[PDB]
Amino acid sequence: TSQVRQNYDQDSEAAINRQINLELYASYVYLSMSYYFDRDDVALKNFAKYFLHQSHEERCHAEKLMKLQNQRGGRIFLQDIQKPDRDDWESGLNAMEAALQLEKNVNQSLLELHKLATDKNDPHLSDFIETHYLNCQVCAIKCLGDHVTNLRKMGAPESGLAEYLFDKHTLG
Amino acid sequence: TSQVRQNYDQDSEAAINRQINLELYASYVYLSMSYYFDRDDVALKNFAKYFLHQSHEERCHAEKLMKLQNQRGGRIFLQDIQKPDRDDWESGLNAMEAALQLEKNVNQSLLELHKLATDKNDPHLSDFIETHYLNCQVCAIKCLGDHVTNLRKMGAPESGLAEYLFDKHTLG
Amino acid sequence: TSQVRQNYDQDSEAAINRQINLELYASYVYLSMSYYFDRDDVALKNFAKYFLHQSHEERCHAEKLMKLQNQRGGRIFLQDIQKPDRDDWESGLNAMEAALQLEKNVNQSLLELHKLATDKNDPHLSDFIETHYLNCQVCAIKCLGDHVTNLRKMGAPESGLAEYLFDKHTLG
Amino acid sequence: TSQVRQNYDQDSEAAINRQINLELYASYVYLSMSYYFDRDDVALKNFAKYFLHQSHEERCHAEKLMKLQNQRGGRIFLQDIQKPDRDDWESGLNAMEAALQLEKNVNQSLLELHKLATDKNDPHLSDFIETHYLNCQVCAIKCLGDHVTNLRKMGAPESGLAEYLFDKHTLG
Amino acid sequence: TSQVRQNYDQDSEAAINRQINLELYASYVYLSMSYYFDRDDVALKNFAKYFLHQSHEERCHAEKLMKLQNQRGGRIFLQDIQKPDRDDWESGLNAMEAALQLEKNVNQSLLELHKLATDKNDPHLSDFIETHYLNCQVCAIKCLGDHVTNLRKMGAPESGLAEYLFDKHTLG
Amino acid sequence: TSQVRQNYDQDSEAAINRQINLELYASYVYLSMSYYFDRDDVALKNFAKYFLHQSHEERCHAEKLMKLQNQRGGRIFLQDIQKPDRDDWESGLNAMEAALQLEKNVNQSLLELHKLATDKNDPHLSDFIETHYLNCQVCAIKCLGDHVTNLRKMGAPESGLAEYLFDKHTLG
Ligand SMILES: [Au+]
Ligand SMILES: [Au+]
Ligand SMILES: [Au+]
Ligand SMILES: [Au+]
Ligand SMILES: [Au+]
Ligand SMILES: [Au+]
Ligand SMILES: [Au+]
Ligand SMILES: [Au+]
Ligand SMILES: [Au+]
Ligand SMILES: [Au+]
Ligand SMILES: [Au+]
Ligand SMILES: [Au+]
Ligand SMILES: [Au+]
Ligand SMILES: [Au+]
Ligand SMILES: [Au+]
Ligand SMILES: [Au+]
Ligand SMILES: [Au+]
Ligand SMILES: [Au+]
Ligand SMILES: [Au+]
Ligand SMILES: [Ca+2]
Ligand SMILES: [Ca+2]
Ligand SMILES: [Ca+2]
Ligand SMILES: [Ca+2]
Ligand SMILES: [Ca+2]
Ligand SMILES: [Ca+2]
Ligand SMILES: [Ca+2]
Ligand SMILES: [Ca+2]
Repeated sequence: TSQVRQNYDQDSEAAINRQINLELYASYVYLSMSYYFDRDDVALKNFAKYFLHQSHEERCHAEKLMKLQNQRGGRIFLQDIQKPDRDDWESGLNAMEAALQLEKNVNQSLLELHKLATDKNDPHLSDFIETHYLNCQVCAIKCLGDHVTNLRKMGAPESGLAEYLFDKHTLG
Repeated sequence: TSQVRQNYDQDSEAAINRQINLELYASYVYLSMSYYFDRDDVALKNFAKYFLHQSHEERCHAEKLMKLQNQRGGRIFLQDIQKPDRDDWESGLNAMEAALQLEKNVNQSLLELHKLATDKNDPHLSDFIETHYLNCQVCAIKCLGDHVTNLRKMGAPESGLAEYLFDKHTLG
Repeated sequence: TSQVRQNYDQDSEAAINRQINLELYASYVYLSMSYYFDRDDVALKNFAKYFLHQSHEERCHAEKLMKLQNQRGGRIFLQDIQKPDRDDWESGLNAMEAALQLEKNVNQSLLELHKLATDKNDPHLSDFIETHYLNCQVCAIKCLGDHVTNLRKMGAPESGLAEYLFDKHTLG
Repeated sequence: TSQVRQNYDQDSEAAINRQINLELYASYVYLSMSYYFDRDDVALKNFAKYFLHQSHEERCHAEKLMKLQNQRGGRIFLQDIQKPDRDDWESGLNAMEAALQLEKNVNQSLLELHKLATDKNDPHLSDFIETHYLNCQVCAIKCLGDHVTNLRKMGAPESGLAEYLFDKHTLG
Repeated sequence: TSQVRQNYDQDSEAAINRQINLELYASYVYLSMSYYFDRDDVALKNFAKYFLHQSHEERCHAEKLMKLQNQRGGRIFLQDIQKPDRDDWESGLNAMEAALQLEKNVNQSLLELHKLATDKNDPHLSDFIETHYLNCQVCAIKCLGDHVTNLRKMGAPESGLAEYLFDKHTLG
Repeated sequence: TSQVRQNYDQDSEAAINRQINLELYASYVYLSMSYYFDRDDVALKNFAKYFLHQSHEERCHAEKLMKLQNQRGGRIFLQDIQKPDRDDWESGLNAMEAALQLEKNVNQSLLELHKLATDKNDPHLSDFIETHYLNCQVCAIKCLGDHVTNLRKMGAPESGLAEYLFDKHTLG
């Protein structure tokens, strides 16, 4: 037992480990999407660039969760990082739609983690999530929601013109 | 025989001369395309400007090959520079498609030159190509590939709107 | 078949995919080591910081290989990213020793990739490796070799004083 | 017929095309001379550099004539660009003498073009030549004339000392 | 066996040692030439200065080869450094001619080293030579070639005026 | 006989030649030591760096002696430069001890040269040594003496910790 451990529940420790892997997967997903848009047959450079940043974000979000485990005397147990669902993501709209769902899945998971923190009576972990995850997940979700909304009304994905202009004007 | 000659094969010398002319032709082709887009009935100023730079590039690439012949004690033999295939290049998409093919033809030629350099056991010429040609030909090819990909999905060439917006947003 | 493909062998494409995953694994390994040294019972902040940079490096090295696949008309196929061997890395010396071996394994793999590139007669891929991987792998290996050499002669790992001072004076 | 055409005679259009090719040839000639002086057995770096600029000049002079065709609704028809007369230009004096003659030949041609412009009653083309060609051709000719005059009186071409010092003091 | 050794052939190690000594000898040769031109009966200060830099260059080129041995786990074995052929180098032309030959001898040796690297299948050593030696040896050789060409045509070495002016205008 | 010779004794000339070679040998020795500390199994970067400067110093000290020969109308006769005694220098302490001895040997030689200068009644050569050699040799010797003194009292060479810390704190 860590000399620094205090009010940290075995279950929390395991959940944090669980989340650390979830965040890393969401990083792999975005990285994958990114390089999809880098293909000579796809060629949206700002979509590519956008998702590459989303990738850095989720990865950074995970390392912060690794620091948190260490801070509270827990122990990091890493798991295999599961390849994403698809290799070809079809279109800009179809990836933004996949991203939204992903973000809502990671968000769901974070909310679970919050209830657990509360049930175990753990304020430090509860505010840590509130402050550093839940708030920035609502943002991400509205961002993607908006993009999906613009791309649709623009005639996507049946209109490579829509995706092209979007790429330029909104993701530029 | 040049006082500076060393490990330079007669065949290489001839191939370099062969390539020096190929690179100059690709310069004439681009120059031609450029001024095609400068016509009052075509009027894409950034397509024009783009191809004019491609022209300067291929020309510079050739003079570098002339310096290489001199460096290694070879002897430059210039040949007539053959007018290009067409005078009217139809559209932005249709020129970008012609450019891609040209780039792949010059690339083919450079690869030939590399095998020959290797067969004659000539490391200085082999890395010279690797470093100063082959690498920058892969780039050019993906660039053009991307442009062809964007123009198509944009509704080109049946849509002068596609070409116009492309000219502005991507070639600007 | 990609409009940009030229001289790219099916086998190479598959090997690049193979290497892209190897480089990502070496990133996960380092990330893991890093946060090992961030534990309250380990507490070497510069060892932690060092390995975190090694992690960013290998990851960057992989994304560059993903750009290469796209550049040459290949197709990126991602695989699961395998959790590392250990969770507890014992000591500074013992991780530096594990790192050296890892680096030599990735190096081995890169050399394999070079022979294959050559056999398929692929100069662009051959110099790409020479220039962007093999050279920087020799460096990394001597770096780690040196660290292992200093830590040993310092009385590590039986002497937490050695590791501590090293952390400060050499990794600071 | 171009929407912009006005007072432009079929004959003029053809002559401009004729001149566009003449100017490009004079560019190839100079480029050739340049790299002659870059040979290890010749080695006059400023003669080389001088003629390379003359090359850029004539090329620029031609592209300006291509813009002129487009401006007035004409149509550019490119022809093969004829390799120069010689491969070995003998000496500094002997190239400067060949250059003078070339310049006088291109000048002759421009004067022809001026009479034709006048006969067809075409003031815009007449001043275009006066302003952008004829004036700068008189200059070039006196420049070369002077060089030939200095090199001779210096003991050239029988005196590699003359050519060497000239290269340094006048072309430096 | 070095903890860092990988794909490094015994023969290569020995050749590198062989080259390390060759490069150092070429340094001694130049140093010798330099101070020849510093003699009150010779008195060409820029020839002296020129060869002193050539000396620093070859020496630096050797220490880089010593770093390479260490990098790859080889072992440096130094040999006696053989005094040069002559003490009196006669003239500027006659030293530049001796230098050219030396450069071509060292170049020959480097090429040998490249074939060996290739035969042993050693890409890291092969590009190391390509990048850091072969390329910069072609340059040096054309430089010297040019100097020999200028000095001859200037009336050297029968004309101390030629050597004097050269010293000033070209080596200054 | 040199037009500049005055009061310069045949014996002095020969001794200067003798010293020019001694100084160059001491340069080779240090260079050798330097790269000993660059080995992956040794790995003291500041010891390496230190001795590399000592190498530049002794070399510079020799070229100054070559200028002196020329200044006084003597004639430089170079001899083979003898490889050093050892290839493996064991430790930091053991090299610093070898360096001290070397410095005292070169110092001995310089003192011999001073007596000879005096006996031949040669004030210019006597002060040249006093000013540019003897004074800076006393310094070097106390420097090395001190290093040997610190390394010993630090527990060297039985304590790689001593050498490591020394390398950092004193040679850094
Ligand atoms: Au980012
Ligand atoms: Au909750
Ligand atoms: Au956040
Ligand atoms: Au340009
Ligand atoms: Au090849
Ligand atoms: Au290039
Ligand atoms: Au980093
Ligand atoms: Au290979
Ligand atoms: Au790298
Ligand atoms: Au110019
Ligand atoms: Au006229
Ligand atoms: Au002009
Ligand atoms: Au220098
Ligand atoms: Au070779
Ligand atoms: Au170099
Ligand atoms: Au002069
Ligand atoms: Au130094
Ligand atoms: Au004395
Ligand atoms: Au001194
Ligand atoms: Ca799976
Ligand atoms: Ca034709
Ligand atoms: Ca597993
Ligand atoms: Ca290479
Ligand atoms: Ca012809
Ligand atoms: Ca000898
Ligand atoms: Ca010996
Ligand atoms: Ca005194």
